[PDB]
Amino acid sequence: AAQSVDIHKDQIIFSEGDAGDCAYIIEKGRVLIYLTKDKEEIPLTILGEGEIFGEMALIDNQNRSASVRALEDVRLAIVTKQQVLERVSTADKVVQLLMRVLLKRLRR
Amino acid sequence: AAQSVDIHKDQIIFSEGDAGDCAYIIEKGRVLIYLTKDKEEIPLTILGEGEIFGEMALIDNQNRSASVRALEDVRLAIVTKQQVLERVSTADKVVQLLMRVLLKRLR
Repeated sequence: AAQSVDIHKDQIIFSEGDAGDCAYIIEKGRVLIYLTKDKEEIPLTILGEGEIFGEMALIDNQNRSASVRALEDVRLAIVTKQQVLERVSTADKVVQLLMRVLLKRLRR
Repeated sequence: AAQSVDIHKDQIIFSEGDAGDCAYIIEKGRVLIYLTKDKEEIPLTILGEGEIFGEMALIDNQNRSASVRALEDVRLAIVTKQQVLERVSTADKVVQLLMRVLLKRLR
């Protein structure tokens, strides 16, 4: 059962270093991917509706490489490891094979 | 129109260094992925029916990182950038987004 959550403007959705198991697809609003060094916000990217972030938690098994803050109220679809497996297994044969070898290459 | 090609036993399908625009799915036979150093064949992998290789040509169009020889008569399905785009565009939303970030990261 796919799930969604609301997060309010200016909330940090997650931070550089956090453990994470899931990715997020933006259904509403916008987020800023940023790092921080020195006590200084260094922005990388702004993402809006239809876009995914947090994806490396679904692939590898490390921590968040960047922090993400909501620039406005957001509604996020939670993508889990289980859902990925399920969707990939129902997908087109060629798309399957491609995802599977691309996923392997990205792992390392 | 999807296309296939027959490659005879011992034909080099492509080589380390070649420009390439497509990937292949093996419908028949087997192929050896190899490198060569000092005129010495160093085998990596044997691939057979149902498997894909050459996939990086669909990602970045830099040259082949390994050579591939048919060990026996093969039939390969040609996978083009256009076909991938078409299938990706009909696919599940989550599968779409995922493909798209794999392509982004592996360039």
